[PDB]
Amino acid sequence: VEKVFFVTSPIYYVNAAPHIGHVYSTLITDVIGRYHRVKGERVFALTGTDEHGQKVAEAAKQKQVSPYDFTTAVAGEFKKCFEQMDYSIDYFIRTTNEQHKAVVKELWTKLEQKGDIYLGRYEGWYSISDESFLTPQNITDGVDKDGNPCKVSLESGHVVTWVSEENYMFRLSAFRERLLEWYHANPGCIVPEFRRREVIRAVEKGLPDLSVSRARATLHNWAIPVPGNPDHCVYVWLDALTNYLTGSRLRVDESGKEVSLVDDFNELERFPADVHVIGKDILKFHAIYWPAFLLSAGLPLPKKIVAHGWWTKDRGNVFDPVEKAEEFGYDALKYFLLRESGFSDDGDYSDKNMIARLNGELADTLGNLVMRCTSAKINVNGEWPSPAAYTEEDESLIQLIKDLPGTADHYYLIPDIQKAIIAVFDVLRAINAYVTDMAPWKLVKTDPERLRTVLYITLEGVRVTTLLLSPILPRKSVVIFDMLGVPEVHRKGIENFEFGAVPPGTRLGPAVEGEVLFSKRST
Ligand code: MET
Repeated sequence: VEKVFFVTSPIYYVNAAPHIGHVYSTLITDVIGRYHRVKGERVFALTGTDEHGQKVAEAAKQKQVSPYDFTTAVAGEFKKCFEQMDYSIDYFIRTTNEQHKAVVKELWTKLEQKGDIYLGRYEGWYSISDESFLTPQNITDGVDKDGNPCKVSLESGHVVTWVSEENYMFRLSAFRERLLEWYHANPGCIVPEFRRREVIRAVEKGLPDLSVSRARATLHNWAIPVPGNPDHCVYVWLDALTNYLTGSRLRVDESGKEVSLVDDFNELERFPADVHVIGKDILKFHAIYWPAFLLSAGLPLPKKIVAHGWWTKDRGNVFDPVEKAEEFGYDALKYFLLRESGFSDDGDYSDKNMIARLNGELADTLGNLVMRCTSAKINVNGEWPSPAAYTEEDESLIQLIKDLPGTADHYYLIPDIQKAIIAVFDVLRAINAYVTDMAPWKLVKTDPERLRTVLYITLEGVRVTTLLLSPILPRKSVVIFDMLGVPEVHRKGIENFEFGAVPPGTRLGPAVEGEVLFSKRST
């Protein structure tokens, strides 16, 4: 089934200015999207802001300004930030968008018509900061912004409060068995595996029905009214998850503004998401609530949910993304964030370690290799030479390069971006050691014919690795390709994953008096 490859980030609460967590989540979305574009697939990548709810309304209240003005302002900051981060996102959705609201109401009506919504009560704990319902097992003792004793969430340590309200309830309990059938029949649907196991365990234990409306006073009337009942507002999370369906149905102009909402998602061939990128803190909403709603409404389920080790949202200790990018570089910062962390919080995020990787991997491994195989001193004719016969050592390197695209492909599709970067750099380390071994600088004098072969393999190794790194180093890959003089046509497509796609005789790009890809940093 050829559809548009649909990849999403979460939509972020606009209670506060954007920070590194949002940038990280959206980066992963952007990288996956970029990889599928380089394979020559159709891609629609989605991000945005989650604008309704008690959390957000109370934050605007505390800034003494109207929700409308506050949300618009903060949304603007998210956009400026993401533009400044040089992503390639196809659309930025806001839950205040009038077309999104219509989609929420269509979905709600579908659920109601299906018989899965009834009027009941929620009497239990709620976390406003998480907009999450909690059972007594999931709270404990703590302190508020005062220092008075209170109950806090085990999930997140945020203050909880007791809620007793007549609410519309979704019959989530009825979806236990179907969700279980789904997890088992599609064992790649939640990544990484240990989070998939968490979800199954939780659903095995049983599911209560879920409150999908709240009394309007509680939400400071900042939410979507329930269809046919204006005394209730729709649960911010049902509203928010629906952004994925909304975005799948929006025709967007070349300026990035929405211009039209189609009736049927199949018209745009995006829905369901191929990959929802999320943080570990919002797994239940995406892997339990969302599929249950979709099953109720009769919509198709997502293919993969990937939950990274950071928190979607959190917190004298700062790490500004634009500030580190101006200091160290945008591509380098991105590389670091994707290289340092797997599916875990931990990871040395110090300046010390950022410099170690910049200098070690980007400068000494990658950049060193690019300069050497393009240098006037070694590549005396500034072209791709024609290879002479290959030794066994030559072929061992060629084999590594030939296998690399298959290996990196699989990693990108898990998706495990860290493992893909590590694969590419294993191959770059090999290319270096080959070059050390062959000493092509010595060959210019001694064996020009042997140099052709060595030089050709090196150039092609650098081209292939660079192509596979182009989703991670989008600007630098262009600079590298320009230096190698790679024609535009050979800068994407699975055709160009093959060894030898650029023919001998291709001319290198011009140089510049002083010119470094990644310049090293002091300590
Ligand atoms: C449908 S994704 C919603 C994510 C939520 N606004 C958060 O910041 O965690």
